[PDB]
Amino acid sequence: VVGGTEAQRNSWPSQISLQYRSGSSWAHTCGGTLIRQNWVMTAAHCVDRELTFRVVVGEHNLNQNNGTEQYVGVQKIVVHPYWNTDDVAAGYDIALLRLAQSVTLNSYVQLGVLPRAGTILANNSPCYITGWGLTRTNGQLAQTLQQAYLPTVDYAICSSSSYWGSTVKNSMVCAGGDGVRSGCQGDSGGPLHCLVNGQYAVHGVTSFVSRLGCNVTRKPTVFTRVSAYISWINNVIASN
Ligand code: NA
Repeated sequence: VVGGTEAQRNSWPSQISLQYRSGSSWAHTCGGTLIRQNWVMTAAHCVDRELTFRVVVGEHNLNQNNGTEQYVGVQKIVVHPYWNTDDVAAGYDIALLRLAQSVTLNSYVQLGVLPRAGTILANNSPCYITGWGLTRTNGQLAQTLQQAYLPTVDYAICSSSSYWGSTVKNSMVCAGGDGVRSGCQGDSGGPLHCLVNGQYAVHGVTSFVSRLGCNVTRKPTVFTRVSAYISWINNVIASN
């Protein structure tokens, strides 16, 4: 997250860190959202590589013991069947991870609530992106979980020529684009939390930013629109 602030450690208890085994250690690669005690929602592109993955819930500082973490292996990966790694702009950038164990819920570990199917945010709706991704274009991962306020940019604007044009689809949500605050590498897969009727819900799964940089004016961060995938999510969970 470029232009973020440190999150309070109990603000975003559905946020997870998706990590891969790297030699004798683990490395953060993506975010995700805990949606059941044994299921995480992330981006498909985050699990393209043939790596050994784990999820960390209750994480705040990637580099220090928080005293709240639970570490769990990923047992099964279900990528959306229409995902094409050659074509992030086509959409379908969503995957579900079944965890090897069910995590225990507490103030640091909670299920993300998802929007009702079909919900579309009004332009300029209030949302926060969260994650441990790069804090500058071509920078380094955050240590501590970051948040940035990224109001939505509706489809009509986002898909206009000076924004993303044809690359953004109605199955996506755009947010930000002010040139200061954005998602960045390492935030992919994590949530966009939007305040609706008094309650934050996870409306987006971070999918992509510009190839020209993270915080680029009129290139808002692009998210998979969770409300387009409710039936898919429920079908996967019911059949696994
Ligand atoms: Na930690």
